[PDB]
Amino acid sequence: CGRFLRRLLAEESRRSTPVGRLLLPVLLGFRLVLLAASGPGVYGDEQSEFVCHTQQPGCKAACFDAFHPLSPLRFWVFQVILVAVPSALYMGFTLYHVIWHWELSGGAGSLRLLWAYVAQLGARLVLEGAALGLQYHLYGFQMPSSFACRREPCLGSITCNLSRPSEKTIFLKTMFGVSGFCLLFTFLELVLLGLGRWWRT
Amino acid sequence: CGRFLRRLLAEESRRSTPVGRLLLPVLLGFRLVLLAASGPGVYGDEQSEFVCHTQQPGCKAACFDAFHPLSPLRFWVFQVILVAVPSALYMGFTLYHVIWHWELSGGAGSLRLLWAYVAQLGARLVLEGAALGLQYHLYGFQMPSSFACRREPCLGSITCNLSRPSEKTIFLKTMFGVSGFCLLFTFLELVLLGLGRWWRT
Amino acid sequence: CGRFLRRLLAEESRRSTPVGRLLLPVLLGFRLVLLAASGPGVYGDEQSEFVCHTQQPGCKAACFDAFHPLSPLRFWVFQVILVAVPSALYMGFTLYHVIWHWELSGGAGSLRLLWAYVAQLGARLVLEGAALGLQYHLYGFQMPSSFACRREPCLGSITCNLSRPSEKTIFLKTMFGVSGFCLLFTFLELVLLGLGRWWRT
Amino acid sequence: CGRFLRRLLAEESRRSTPVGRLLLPVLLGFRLVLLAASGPGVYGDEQSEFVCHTQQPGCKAACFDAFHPLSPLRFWVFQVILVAVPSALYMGFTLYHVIWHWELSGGAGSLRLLWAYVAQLGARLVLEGAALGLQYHLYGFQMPSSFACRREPCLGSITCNLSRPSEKTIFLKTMFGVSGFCLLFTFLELVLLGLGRWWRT
Amino acid sequence: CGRFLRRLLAEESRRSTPVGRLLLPVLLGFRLVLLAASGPGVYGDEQSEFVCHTQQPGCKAACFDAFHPLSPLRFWVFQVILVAVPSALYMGFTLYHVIWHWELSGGAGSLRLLWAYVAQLGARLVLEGAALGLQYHLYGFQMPSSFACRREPCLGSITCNLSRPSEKTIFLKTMFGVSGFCLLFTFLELVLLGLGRWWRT
Amino acid sequence: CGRFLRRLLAEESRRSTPVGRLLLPVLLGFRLVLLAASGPGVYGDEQSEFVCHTQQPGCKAACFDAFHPLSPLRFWVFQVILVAVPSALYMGFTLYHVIWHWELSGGAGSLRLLWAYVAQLGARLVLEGAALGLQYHLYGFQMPSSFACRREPCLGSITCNLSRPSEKTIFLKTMFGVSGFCLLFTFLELVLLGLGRWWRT
Ligand SMILES: CCCCCCCCCCC(CCCCCCCCCC)(CO[C@H]1O[C@@H](CO)[C@H](O[C@@H]2O[C@@H](CO)[C@H](O)[C@@H](O)[C@@H]2O)[C@@H](O)[C@@H]1O)CO[C@H]1O[C@@H](CO)[C@H](O[C@@H]2O[C@@H](CO)[C@H](O)[C@@H](O)[C@@H]2O)[C@@H](O)[C@H]1O
Ligand SMILES: CCCCCCCCCCC(CCCCCCCCCC)(CO[C@H]1O[C@@H](CO)[C@H](O[C@@H]2O[C@@H](CO)[C@H](O)[C@@H](O)[C@@H]2O)[C@@H](O)[C@@H]1O)CO[C@H]1O[C@@H](CO)[C@H](O[C@@H]2O[C@@H](CO)[C@H](O)[C@@H](O)[C@@H]2O)[C@@H](O)[C@H]1O
Ligand SMILES: CCCCCCCCCCC(CCCCCCCCCC)(CO[C@H]1O[C@@H](CO)[C@H](O[C@@H]2O[C@@H](CO)[C@H](O)[C@@H](O)[C@@H]2O)[C@@H](O)[C@@H]1O)CO[C@H]1O[C@@H](CO)[C@H](O[C@@H]2O[C@@H](CO)[C@H](O)[C@@H](O)[C@@H]2O)[C@@H](O)[C@H]1O
Ligand SMILES: CCCCCCCCCCC(CCCCCCCCCC)(CO[C@H]1O[C@@H](CO)[C@H](O[C@@H]2O[C@@H](CO)[C@H](O)[C@@H](O)[C@@H]2O)[C@@H](O)[C@@H]1O)CO[C@H]1O[C@@H](CO)[C@H](O[C@@H]2O[C@@H](CO)[C@H](O)[C@@H](O)[C@@H]2O)[C@@H](O)[C@H]1O
Ligand SMILES: CCCCCCCCCCC(CCCCCCCCCC)(CO[C@H]1O[C@@H](CO)[C@H](O[C@@H]2O[C@@H](CO)[C@H](O)[C@@H](O)[C@@H]2O)[C@@H](O)[C@@H]1O)CO[C@H]1O[C@@H](CO)[C@H](O[C@@H]2O[C@@H](CO)[C@H](O)[C@@H](O)[C@@H]2O)[C@@H](O)[C@H]1O
Ligand SMILES: CCCCCCCCCCC(CCCCCCCCCC)(CO[C@H]1O[C@@H](CO)[C@H](O[C@@H]2O[C@@H](CO)[C@H](O)[C@@H](O)[C@@H]2O)[C@@H](O)[C@@H]1O)CO[C@H]1O[C@@H](CO)[C@H](O[C@@H]2O[C@@H](CO)[C@H](O)[C@@H](O)[C@@H]2O)[C@@H](O)[C@H]1O
Ligand SMILES: [Ca+2]
Ligand SMILES: [Ca+2]
Ligand SMILES: [Ca+2]
Ligand SMILES: [Ca+2]
Ligand SMILES: [Ca+2]
Ligand SMILES: [Ca+2]
Repeated sequence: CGRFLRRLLAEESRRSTPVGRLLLPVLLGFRLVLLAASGPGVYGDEQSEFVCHTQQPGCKAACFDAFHPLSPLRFWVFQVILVAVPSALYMGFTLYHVIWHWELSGGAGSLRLLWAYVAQLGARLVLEGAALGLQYHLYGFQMPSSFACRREPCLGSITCNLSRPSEKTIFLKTMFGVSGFCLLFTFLELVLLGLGRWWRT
Repeated sequence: CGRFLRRLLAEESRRSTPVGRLLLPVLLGFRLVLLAASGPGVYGDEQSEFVCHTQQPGCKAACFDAFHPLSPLRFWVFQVILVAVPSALYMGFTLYHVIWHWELSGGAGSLRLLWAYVAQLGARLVLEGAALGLQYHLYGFQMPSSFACRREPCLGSITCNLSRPSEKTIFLKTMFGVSGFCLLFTFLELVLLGLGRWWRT
Repeated sequence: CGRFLRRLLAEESRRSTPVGRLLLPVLLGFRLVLLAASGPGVYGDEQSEFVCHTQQPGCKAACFDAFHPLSPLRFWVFQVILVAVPSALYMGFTLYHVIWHWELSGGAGSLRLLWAYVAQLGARLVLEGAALGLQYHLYGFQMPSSFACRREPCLGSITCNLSRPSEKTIFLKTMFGVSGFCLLFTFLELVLLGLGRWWRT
Repeated sequence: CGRFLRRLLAEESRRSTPVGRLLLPVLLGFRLVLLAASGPGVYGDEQSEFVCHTQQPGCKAACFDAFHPLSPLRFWVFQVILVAVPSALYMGFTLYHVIWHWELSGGAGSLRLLWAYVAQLGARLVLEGAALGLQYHLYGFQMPSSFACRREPCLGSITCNLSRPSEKTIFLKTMFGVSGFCLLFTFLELVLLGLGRWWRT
Repeated sequence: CGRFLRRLLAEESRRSTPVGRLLLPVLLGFRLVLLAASGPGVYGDEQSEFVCHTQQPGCKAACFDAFHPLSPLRFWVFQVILVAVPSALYMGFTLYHVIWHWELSGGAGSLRLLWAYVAQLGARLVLEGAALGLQYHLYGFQMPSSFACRREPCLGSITCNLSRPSEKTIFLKTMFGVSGFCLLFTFLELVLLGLGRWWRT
Repeated sequence: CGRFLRRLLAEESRRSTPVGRLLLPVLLGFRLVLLAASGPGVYGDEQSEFVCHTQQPGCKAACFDAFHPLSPLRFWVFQVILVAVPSALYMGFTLYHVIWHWELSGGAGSLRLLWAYVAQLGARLVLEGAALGLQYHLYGFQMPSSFACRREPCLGSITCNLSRPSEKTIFLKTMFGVSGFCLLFTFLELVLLGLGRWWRT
């Protein structure tokens, strides 16, 4: 029915501010739609866009494995589903809380939902921060046009060339920014609930 | 229910004129359906449609990266999701405004929605205008049939040929026009709310 | 709810005859399903089905660009979305008209919807007629099996062969017919509303 | 609502027998699901499965165009949408008939729906019969393993070989049978309404 | 509505036992999801995975046509839609039975549904049994790694090799088992309704 | 309706703890979304990523069949549908239990649902445990970069190289972990219902 959904949305947004009510959900949906629409077009053909000037058998696969042990498309999919796990638990915890109290009325129980909201914001802050650092550690801010490889079974130094480095750099920097703003407004929502004075006392 | 949706549509369209109520939404949906249906068919195979008459390793990827640092398909996807961000915030701000005032009645509060409507039109005017200028700056109005390239690792001047320049020019000019009409009627909707006299006083 | 939809359909079909109530919508849906299901199978591989007997670099792309500056698949997609634009505006204009008059009652206002219905039929007649003429001007009624090309950078006269001309001719003639019947019954619906005597007086 | 749909189904099935109420709709859905699931797998790669033992330019496309001017996949799509056109008109004619008589009560009008039901069965009998004859005239009952071709620009007699003739013959015979049973039970439904005595008097 | 569906499910499951109420529907859905998800990955590229060591034109297509006149993917699609035909007729026969008796009350009629339930179980037993025997007759229990071919236009004995025989054998045996359990519990549901004593008297 | 679903969720979650109410469903959905989104990208092209340095006909297919008799993508699809079978039976058993007791009231019957919940957790523990052991037995924890093959029709020892071993090892270890946590919290949910004292007495 429609009177149950108006209670599910009003209870899940009673403690938050407009930063968590509107801005964060739109930022997280913006990131997902962008990855789904444009991601495969930029990084989907990474293996065929990696050309090494050699003929020894097995050398091209050894050099590509050293350059990228994990593709950005796999990294970003894992990020978006991990960050969604704390929110799925909180929405489920709110769903059953409304079902069971409907059946007795048509603070002590309303306060346990506040601790649940503070806890999933804290988990998201730690997950968003560790993902940004891992992203910088793996890929950096720029994708090169060449790559020098020295490994077995290659004999000597092998030079390999990449395709579309400018477009890949642009998409990389765009995702660092969208993720950086998600972290900032997750921290700001905690400050406005009173984290400034909690850490003091 | 159906009586809640009749209030959500009536409140979200109380301040607008027929230009913003009917014409703008149909223009923006028209642009999205056109890009989804025809876009990949015209620009999807840009890399394979770029033939350079050379044999040096790495030269074809260097010349294509100089010609297009960003494909039109990626540019237009970013435009349509950015312009949707101000409208998603306004529709969410209206959704919660209706939920909370249902629960007390079955100007001062109706006026804050007017400032929200004026503000997302202003943000869309700035986003639509900057996108048109960037589009003209990157691609122009015409797609050539040839391209001269002088860069490393290419030795000398390399001539490259493109496929389907007429069909690409037609689709480019069509999108500049659909976007140009979106900007005009976003400006006209502000004038009819009283922007002519606001800037005066 | 279900009592709102019974009013939306009854008001949007009060002035029309059975030609506009049943026959035109089925004809327009028939055209869309046919293009979606069979279109890509007949015209999707046009570029690979165009073989020119030459070896000069750049000549095959120059001759194909002269033969088809616009593919039929792109032309027909643009036709079906343009013709839908007048109907989307009329259905939206009817939606809000029902929402606002529900809220005061649970001719002068019913007559403005008649002018809106006459106006979108007139716009569709002009759009359907101009599209048929453009179709005949671009493609004709028959797709050839060969094509002579004389353009730069080709040296001399180049002969190119096409694949599946019979199946392409059949699909072309079928779409001219389905579109021709859409035009006829759009004109007949205006005559039955009284266009015969309007143009007289 | 759910009380409107119970009236839409009861009125659309008041005059029919169990042959038209259950058996015909299941037979027509069975044919559509079979074509969608298995059709592209059997006939989708017809062009690449047609090998001619020659080297003259243009000869392979001339011989394939003579063998199949229309693919079975295109023929069967056109059949299923044509046969659906009489049923879409009848269901629409019943929808508006229920909407307008709801609004006056919460034989002469019930009898006009009988003529509409008899008329769409008659149109389906003519469309189903003409399609079966056209199918036999175009393809037959068997798909060969070889094909002799004598046409320009081929010099002499050219022999071409086909792939998977057994699987194509099986799918062809299966569709003739499913369509043949659709025709039989469309004729039987007319006989049970009284066509035996109508043609007499 | 929701009170109509609670009657549609209660009437369609009044005569059955837990074997037909829960176990059979889950077994049949399990088979469909498995075929849709994994089937194309194992058998989709059968033609390209069939390598014959020859050069005569037309010999490879003649040998593959002898080995498989019907692919397992086409056989299993036909099985799952045939077995669904008796259940679609019974669910439709129950739908109209509930619609018409709602309209007179808000054994003799409840008993005709028992004969309908016994009859579709009997039809499914015959269809499931004939499909298992046909499957064993066509494919067996094992897919070989080689194949000897002696047919026109091949000159002599031709040896052909197959790819992935172990994975194909595993998927074949799995489907024989899932289908074998469907047959067993269709027979057991008839025994529990009283088939043991019916065949006696 | 919405009052029926609030009873279906309240009855299906009356006996469980928060471990089974929230955590297990989110873990199992997390695994499915990850396999659907990223799985084909990592393992989809396994056959083309397997290069053997030979020329004898039939040797490459013999060595690949020995290395992988079953792909991980097929193994993981079978795991997720098997583990879902006990939950589908329990949800169906709860659905009919609510339908039939609605129709008599608007412990002995509530206790039979407890045995059903304990039984599907036990079946899932056995299925999850046997799948983990089979996974370790088939693939291990690491995917190599090379493979030595000695089988007919290969003459001698053949060395084959694999592509992307690092990314495949990462995805393999990730799925062992997600499945290992599913097993742990299925065992913990039984302990909290009283399995510690049941096995004692
Ligand atoms: C109304 C006034 C408006 C004024 C606008 C000022 C703004 C300037 C825009 C700057 C920008 C916007 C990209 C769009 C991003 C949108 C974000 C959304 C993304 C979607 C999710 C494109 O702008 C450039 O476009 C060029 C087009 O070729 C122009 O070329 C000239 O003019 C043309 C004119 O027609 C002529 O035709 C053309 O012949 C001329 O040569 C340049 O003049 C112009 O600066 C990005 O600049 C890019 O520059 C390249 C250079 O190297 C960078 O490459 C880096 O170095 C490589 C070599 O070491 C490495 O190999 C590579 O690894 C690395 O990348 C890129 O990294 C990036 O920085
Ligand atoms: C009832 C009376 C109706 C009267 C109609 C008058 C209207 C005229 C229409 C004009 C238009 C409509 C395109 C449809 C757009 C729809 C928009 C929706 C888009 C979907 C989202 C096609 O019209 C042309 O079609 C030609 C077909 O080949 C005709 O060819 C002749 O007649 C045939 C007859 O059969 C014969 O067969 C055929 O052999 C004859 O040669 C021309 O006569 C005709 O003008 C576009 O014109 C195009 O011309 C080309 C020329 O160069 C332009 O190329 C440019 O220059 C290149 C070389 O430098 C560059 O390389 C290229 O980069 C650049 O592009 C294009 O840019 C574009 O301007
Ligand atoms: C129960 C009695 C029923 C009597 C039926 C009478 C009706 C006749 C039907 C006519 C029709 C229906 C197509 C279906 C359209 C459905 C529309 C829905 C479309 C789906 C959206 C096919 O009918 C033809 O089919 C042939 C099959 O090959 C038959 O071949 C013979 O018999 C076989 C017998 O088995 C033998 O096997 C076979 O060996 C025999 O050779 C012909 O006899 C028969 O006329 C179309 O005819 C076509 O003819 C070709 C000839 O050229 C036309 O080609 C044109 O010229 C080319 C060369 O210049 C150009 O290159 C090309 O550009 C151009 O096209 C086509 O344009 C088109 O006109
Ligand atoms: C429990 C007892 C059950 C008794 C069952 C009796 C029923 C017999 C079934 C008959 C049927 C069912 C197809 C399934 C249809 C399902 C419909 C649903 C479709 C899905 C929508 C397959 O049955 C055949 O299968 C063969 C497999 O190869 C068997 O081969 C042997 O035994 C194996 C044993 O293991 C050995 O392994 C194997 O080595 C042995 O050689 C045959 O013995 C058997 O008759 C179809 O028969 C087919 O035969 C071929 C012959 O030519 C026909 O080819 C035609 O001629 C060509 C050459 O001129 C042309 O080129 C071609 O154009 C044309 O086609 C086909 O047209 C078709 O008639
Ligand atoms: C915790 C204790 C748990 C104990 C577990 C005991 C259970 C044993 C499992 C048995 C099974 C499970 C398949 C999963 C089925 C899941 C069903 C769901 C399907 C999804 C819908 C795989 O198990 C095998 O896997 C091998 C992996 O290569 C192992 O190889 C060794 O150990 C590795 C260790 O690491 C080393 O690495 C590796 O180097 C070692 O060589 C074997 O030891 C092991 O038996 C299937 O066995 C298979 O064997 C092959 C042999 O031929 C059969 O091939 C047949 O003959 C061919 C040649 O004539 C034909 O050409 C072919 O046509 C035909 O097929 C197959 O038919 C099938 O029978
Ligand atoms: C803010 C501080 C944060 C500190 C972070 C510390 C954490 C360290 C992370 C470790 C990790 C995270 C992978 C992400 C997993 C996410 C899980 C979700 C999955 C999605 C579902 C990547 O981390 C490595 O990335 C390298 C990038 O190349 C770096 O390279 C250097 O630095 C660069 C710097 O720029 C330079 O550019 C670059 O030139 C430098 O060379 C390394 O320094 C770094 O350790 C995985 O490590 C991997 O190492 C390889 C080595 O062999 C392992 O290969 C194994 O051996 C092969 C040869 O025998 C076998 O062939 C192969 O079979 C086997 O695999 C892998 O197995 C795996 O263990
Ligand atoms: Ca680029
Ligand atoms: Ca063109
Ligand atoms: Ca043809
Ligand atoms: Ca075959
Ligand atoms: Ca295998
Ligand atoms: Ca890797």
